[PDB]
Amino acid sequence: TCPFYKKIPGTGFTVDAFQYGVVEGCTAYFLTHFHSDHYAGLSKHFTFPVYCSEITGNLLKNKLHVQEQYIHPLPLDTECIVNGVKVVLLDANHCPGAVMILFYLPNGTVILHTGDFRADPSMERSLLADQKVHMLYLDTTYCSPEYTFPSQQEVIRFAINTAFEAVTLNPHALVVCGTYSIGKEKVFLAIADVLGSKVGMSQEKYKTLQCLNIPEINSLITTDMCSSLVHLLPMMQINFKGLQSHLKKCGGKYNQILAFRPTGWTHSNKFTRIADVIPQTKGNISIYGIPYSEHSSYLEMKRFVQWLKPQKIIPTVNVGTWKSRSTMEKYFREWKLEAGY
Ligand code: NI
Repeated sequence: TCPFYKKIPGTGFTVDAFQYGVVEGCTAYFLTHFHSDHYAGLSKHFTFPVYCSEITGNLLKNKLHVQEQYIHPLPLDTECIVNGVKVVLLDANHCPGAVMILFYLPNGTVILHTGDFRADPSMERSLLADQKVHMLYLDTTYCSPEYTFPSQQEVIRFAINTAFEAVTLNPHALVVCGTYSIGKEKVFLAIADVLGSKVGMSQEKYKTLQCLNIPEINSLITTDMCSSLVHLLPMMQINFKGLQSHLKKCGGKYNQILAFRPTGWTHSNKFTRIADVIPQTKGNISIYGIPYSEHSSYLEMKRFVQWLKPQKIIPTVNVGTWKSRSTMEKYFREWKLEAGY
């Protein structure tokens, strides 16, 4: 059955709750972003109102064939009324189209649901600054102090310099980037830009990218793999066997692959600096695991919550084990005592 942390009290609303059948007494289903653990259950047969961003609405219409009449896109940073309740969508700094949702309950309670987010100080200057939040439904994916990672900017710098050096030393090297969902587009777009290439990809992936309102996208992407030296492949194919195979398919146009796997976190972060990352190499194939995250680090998440000062926190991630739940609760208490709320 639908867990309590997907229900918004004092409303008929649920968040990211599409895999439970008909939720009893739900009058509107909100979708924070187009990732499969969150949309799981939607299709052309869904007949209840879905509230989301424009971008997420483009993906629902074109990738899952949800019918237009049940898609209710909302503009960002705008007070809107949904079944008699004021709501605002804010940018979550996650993947394209991902939002946080502010609910203003008729009784005066104010609820923020972060969906998935990467907290940023820029959030401290949105419509969040304007009123108090009583309950926070928090993306706790990396809510433990071992999770440190670099900025997105530092990671992209590393990738661009790496790719540019390699191809300039060997103009017959191919660059490959892995993907399994939307998000992380900067990785492959930034590399293609420095190399003067388009990114080549499957028709299905090109279709997905065309739903995202990215400026000048027709100029950065293509389905002609032959004309491209940056190729996008499914994440599963980013291994020595899948890459050797791919290289065969290029018909002696290339003699070396440099591949990138943008992971969330990996334990080399506790020790290693971004400056100090090295690939795994086999023959003429090298694979770089880079820590490009679209979720908050522990320190980013802590700063956000200590700024917001919510009266109650409801975690939405890592809730399935008692040891996880109890450890998170302990962090929340520390943060509250250190900050004085
Ligand atoms: Ni996500």
